[PDB]
Amino acid sequence: LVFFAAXLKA
Amino acid sequence: LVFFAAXLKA
Amino acid sequence: LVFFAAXLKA
Amino acid sequence: LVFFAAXLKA
Repeated sequence: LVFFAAXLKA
Repeated sequence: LVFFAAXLKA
Repeated sequence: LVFFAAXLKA
Repeated sequence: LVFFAAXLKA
């Protein structure tokens, strides 16, 4: 999973 | 939250 | 996968 | 990122 909310887990 | 995992929750 | 960073794919 | 998939990366 790519996540951003201001920064991978995919 | 902006996410991508294959597409806003922020 | 349950995810949160501000919101399931598990 | 707070996550749970059974346990922070944020």
